[PDB]
Amino acid sequence: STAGKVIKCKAAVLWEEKKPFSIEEVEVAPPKAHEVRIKMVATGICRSDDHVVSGTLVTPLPVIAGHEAAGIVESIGEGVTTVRPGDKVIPLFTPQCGKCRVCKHPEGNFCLKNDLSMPRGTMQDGTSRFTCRGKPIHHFLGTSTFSQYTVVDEISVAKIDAASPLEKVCLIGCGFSTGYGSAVKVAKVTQGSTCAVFGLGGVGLSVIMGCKAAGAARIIGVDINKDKFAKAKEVGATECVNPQDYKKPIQEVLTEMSNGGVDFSFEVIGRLDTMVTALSCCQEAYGVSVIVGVPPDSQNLSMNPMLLLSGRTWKGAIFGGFKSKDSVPKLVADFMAKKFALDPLITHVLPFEKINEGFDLLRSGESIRTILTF
Amino acid sequence: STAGKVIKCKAAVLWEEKKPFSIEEVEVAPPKAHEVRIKMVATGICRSDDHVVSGTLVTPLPVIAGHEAAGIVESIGEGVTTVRPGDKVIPLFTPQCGKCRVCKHPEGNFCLKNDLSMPRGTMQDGTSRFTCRGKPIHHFLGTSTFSQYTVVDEISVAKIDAASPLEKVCLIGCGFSTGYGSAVKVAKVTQGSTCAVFGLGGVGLSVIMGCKAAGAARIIGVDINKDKFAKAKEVGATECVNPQDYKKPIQEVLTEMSNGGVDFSFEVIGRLDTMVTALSCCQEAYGVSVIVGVPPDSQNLSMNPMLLLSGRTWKGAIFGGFKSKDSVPKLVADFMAKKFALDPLITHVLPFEKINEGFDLLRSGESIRTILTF
Ligand SMILES: NC(=O)C1=CN([C@@H]2O[C@H](COP(=O)(O)OP(=O)(O)OC[C@H]3O[C@@H](n4cnc5c(N)ncnc54)[C@H](O)[C@@H]3O)[C@@H](O)[C@H]2O)C=CC1
Ligand SMILES: NC(=O)C1=CN([C@@H]2O[C@H](COP(=O)(O)OP(=O)(O)OC[C@H]3O[C@@H](n4cnc5c(N)ncnc54)[C@H](O)[C@@H]3O)[C@@H](O)[C@H]2O)C=CC1
Ligand SMILES: Cc1ccc(CO)cc1
Ligand SMILES: Cc1ccc(CO)cc1
Ligand SMILES: [Zn+2]
Ligand SMILES: [Zn+2]
Ligand SMILES: [Zn+2]
Ligand SMILES: [Zn+2]
Repeated sequence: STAGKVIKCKAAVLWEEKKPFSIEEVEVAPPKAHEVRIKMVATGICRSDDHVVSGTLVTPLPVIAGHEAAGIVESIGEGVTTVRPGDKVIPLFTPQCGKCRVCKHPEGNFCLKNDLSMPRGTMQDGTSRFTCRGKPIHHFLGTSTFSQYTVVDEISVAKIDAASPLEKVCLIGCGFSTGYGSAVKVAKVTQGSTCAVFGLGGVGLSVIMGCKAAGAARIIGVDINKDKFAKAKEVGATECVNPQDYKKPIQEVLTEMSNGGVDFSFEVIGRLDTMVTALSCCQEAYGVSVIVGVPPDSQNLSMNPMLLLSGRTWKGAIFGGFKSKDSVPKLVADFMAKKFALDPLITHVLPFEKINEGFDLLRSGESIRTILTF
Repeated sequence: STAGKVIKCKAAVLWEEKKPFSIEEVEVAPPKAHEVRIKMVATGICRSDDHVVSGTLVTPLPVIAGHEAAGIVESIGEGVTTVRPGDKVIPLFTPQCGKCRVCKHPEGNFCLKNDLSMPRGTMQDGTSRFTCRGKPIHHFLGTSTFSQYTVVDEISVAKIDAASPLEKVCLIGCGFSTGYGSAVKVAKVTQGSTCAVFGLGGVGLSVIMGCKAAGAARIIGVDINKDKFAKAKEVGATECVNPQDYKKPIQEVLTEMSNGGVDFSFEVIGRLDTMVTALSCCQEAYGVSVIVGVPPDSQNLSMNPMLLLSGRTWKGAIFGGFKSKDSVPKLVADFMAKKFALDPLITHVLPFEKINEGFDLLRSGESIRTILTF
């Protein structure tokens, strides 16, 4: 009944940095060729959405943010082949065009059609499908999931299991798949190893889950907020350390605890200092350190390259290293088969209209993931 | 006949930074338990020896430098089981104790008994075997090969093929093995890949040899000294570029030449700027960059961690990642079986007492490796 029509709906518009979202009426254009219009069912609040509000992550404003979500296809544009109206879908903040040199590489997942390197905040055709107060509103990572309806390019959506519980599997759209893959795919954590995970929010907890699945013997969670430790242990942390409790720098503490450095370290915060600390705490000859945290816009870190010359490996990754459109349906199939759990990441559930309370819960330290329901 | 006796011989002593080597009469103590005294046959001049003169590489002075060598065991201390008098041997500037967590790890080669991380310039027991007019002279990297005789710890020497030509296989003690391993073991260059090699000295030429052996399709050599290009192309470079020829940064030139970044890059100079340039020029989703060059003492580089979050891998290694005592004999056996060539690296052969002429040749840019012969 809305097919081929402009939809008027509620969305959370960010007009300026460091301001609350404005819940207001937007107009959502119908999909053009190779585009898909999705009725949102559930969206998580990721720290990367908050980085947009803070200006730590730069993307054009005004914007509809939100990138961790699940919904049901309302309609398809001409030429769409991979989803149909009524399908359950997760939007892909990292697309999979299937055509570019990265998509064709066996170990690449950062498709060259992404809007993350040089954000334009548009559809692939350089235009917006959102109007508010008669003005065009930017898209966010090709997703924009803080709206009752969104329009995505076909390369930025995956069809999932028709019986999927969308109020859980939204997390497969970002935080779970990012942390889990950071361990199983990017670091390739080995059986019997010692891991260190810096940051025990939803992504860091998912890194722990992946380290445990990979059979790590020791998983040391590190967080300045000791209220994060109990859940970190529930999902597999063998020990938790608060840097604030020690006189020595934490890389020194972790190097001692692991009898000369950890096998695998993960930076899951987004601070330059912890990126260098996490590198430093992995064993100097054969340690691996993964950057998962999104750093503050345009800022460089400083480091001593003797950290690498001894033998360390340093790497980072988007979305866990997963090829998004191949991986997300498989991840949902595994979730349905109970190969991993998402409920440990969900601490709060709120209606969409309470999005600003959801951001307050994240900022205060109280939540892991809040799931917003439409 | 000299077993158990002090040996009076000539060595090249570095008394002061930025001064010529001084040929001195030194006394070489007989080897103590688990020590081996070696008569030198040939030693290469590596840019790392020059980094001691320049103060780039800090080690206690006065010192007998030299680390890339081959010779014949003159005598063994109590308990030595791995070499006998008369054996051909290569000193190992990276030891292999076989007992530390690194030596037991399948990948690691930076044995914890090394004198590279915080140089002391001694034997394992904390003393020196060298005196000059009553004054103790420091060891360098547990090798000290700029001497007619040296004493090394048993963990810092490998027995090699009795038939091997010492005037060639001395390069297995450092520059050949470093560059070749960096490519074949550390980076794991793949068939049909595009590689970029920064620095076309003996170590960079050995990285090109390794890239070619691994079946790279394109090997781009980068050097500010265009006299290095002919020999780079002889050992497998498909193209050479001089950053001084271009009115834009070489990382942009190489990204354009490689249609959006190279598979594998190697920094084989020892400059912080080229370390970052080399990382940048590898493809942002799946590229790998290896630091080989020794950085200037205590200096940090600056870099944008978004270079790694996209998917790059950054690593470094000592001695090409080879477990020294295991690998050296097998590299020499491979040379004897014509699996690789060393003559392309050797531009000059001088007697030992002409060491300062050999360093002048390196500094002028004329030579790749000068071999000093005894
Ligand atoms: N690479 C990617 O594809 C993805 C990256 N990210 C990023 O991952 C990071 C984590 O995201 P969430 O888990 O949602 O965030 P979060 O804010 O829930 O978790 C971060 C944790 O770090 C802790 N923390 C803050 N400063 C600390 C310090 N100095 N030392 C130790 N712990 C510290 C906090 O107390 C918090 O528990 C963020 O930077 C986010 O932007 C999120 C998902 C995808
Ligand atoms: N990681 C390890 O185990 C080892 C490290 N090293 C290091 O590897 C490096 C190379 O050693 P060699 O091959 O013996 O030295 P080399 O001096 O023969 O070769 C270096 C080359 O870099 C080029 N160069 C200098 N500045 C440049 C610039 N700005 N841009 C591009 N090219 C530049 C020079 O013209 C020269 O050909 C040194 O830093 C040495 O200390 C050497 C062997 C062991
Ligand atoms: C660079 C970057 C931006 C946003 C996200 C989504 O969490 C990931 C990575
Ligand atoms: C750090 C370092 C010092 C010396 C050598 C020998 O070429 C390699 C690496
Ligand atoms: Zn693609
Ligand atoms: Zn996210
Ligand atoms: Zn060397
Ligand atoms: Zn060892």
